[PDB]
Amino acid sequence: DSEKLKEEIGKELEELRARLLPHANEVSQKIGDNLRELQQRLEPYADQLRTQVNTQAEQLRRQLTPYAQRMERVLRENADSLQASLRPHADELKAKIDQNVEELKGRLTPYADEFKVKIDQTVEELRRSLAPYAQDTQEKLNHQLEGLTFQMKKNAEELKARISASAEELRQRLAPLAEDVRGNLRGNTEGLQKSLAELGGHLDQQVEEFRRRVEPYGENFNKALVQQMEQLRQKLGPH
Amino acid sequence: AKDSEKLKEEIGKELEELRARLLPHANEVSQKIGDNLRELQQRLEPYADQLRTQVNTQAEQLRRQLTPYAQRMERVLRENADSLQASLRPHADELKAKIDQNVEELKGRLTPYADEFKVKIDQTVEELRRSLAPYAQDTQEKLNHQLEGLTFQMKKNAEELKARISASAEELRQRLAPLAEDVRGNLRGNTEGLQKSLAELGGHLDQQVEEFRRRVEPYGENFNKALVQQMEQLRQKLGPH
Repeated sequence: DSEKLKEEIGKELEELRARLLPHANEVSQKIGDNLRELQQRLEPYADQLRTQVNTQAEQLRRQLTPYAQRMERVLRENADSLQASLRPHADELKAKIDQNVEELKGRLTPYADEFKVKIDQTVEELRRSLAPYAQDTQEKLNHQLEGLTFQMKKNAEELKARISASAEELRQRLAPLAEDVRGNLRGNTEGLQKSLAELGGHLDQQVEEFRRRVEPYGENFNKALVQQMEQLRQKLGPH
Repeated sequence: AKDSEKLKEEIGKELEELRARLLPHANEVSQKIGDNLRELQQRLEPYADQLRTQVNTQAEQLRRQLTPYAQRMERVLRENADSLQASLRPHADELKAKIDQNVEELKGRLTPYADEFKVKIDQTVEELRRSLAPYAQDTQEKLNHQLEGLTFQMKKNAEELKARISASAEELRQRLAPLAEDVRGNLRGNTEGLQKSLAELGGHLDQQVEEFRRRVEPYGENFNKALVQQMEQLRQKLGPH
């Protein structure tokens, strides 16, 4: 089948060779000549195929390379544009932390001041109710009551000071969170996103620390003033 | 030591004197102080209560005022990511399209050479037949058949060259297309990410194009070699030994 149709090729070639046998040298020479002519004919095309491989591969690069170049440029321009768009909001956050901590402070300190008013009102009434019992030694009564007014008001001033010092600690704890976000405008989008996704949580933790610390103050000082007045009652009253 | 007791008795010396004056009324005075202490509590209470409330209300207001900044910055960041994706997508789509279009242009400019080899084979074999015919008289049919067989074997090598050029242009296409696909997949949701694929893109295109160029460059000479060996085989078979 397949082996027989290979023998036929050999057989026929052997027969052609047998016919050409008396001219084997001439025939070998004519084949050698045609082989050189083949090489000469194929040569410019074999050479140009190699050149065209290099020319085409080069053309394909010159055509495709501008796309990566254009996309690299869009990416850089965008990163600049993003930074320019984000910076104003990052500066406004930093500014609002400071402005809102002062507003918080300013809405809390009036209470400490109002305590000073209620101390004055109460001591003046105490003086009026104690005056009939010390009509000749009113100087001593006044001095002792002025002394009490001072001691009581010093507690109201301490409340105001502790509120202010705690609002300031809150400011010094919130400001770095705004700096961290601002520092990440320069750098990776992931770093910026992590600081932005975590910002709210970190603000809460710090605000909660302030609220936890300042919340007891009002009741604490109310009891302090009461102790002061109760101390006077026990000192001046019966044994 | 123990002189704190001495110091404590010096400070309240005037208070001891005020007490000595109030002594006959100690009960009345204690009562009037107790009354004022209740009035004090009553007066301080709403402010002490409101201070506690306001601490909570203000701390909450600070939180609500600062939160929109992280929210606005997240919005600027997403609007930008949308804008970047919309700016990059046209170029990303055009790169994908040009890879395919330019690989076909490349293929179509290289295959004509293998076809031209088929022309040069025909010309050469026809000349070989003309130069061998005087020696094979009454045997032209054996000569022609053997030369047709040689023409076929030689042209099958030219057709293999055309096939290898096409298969290599296709390997180049299958190596360049994923680079465009990878970029096209990183346009949004991954920036670390897209920044890496974009910065590396040009370099990766070059490496693949160079691999094609390096593989296909020897082909022409290799095939030329093969045709020569075929004609040399005929010379050795038909010649003296």
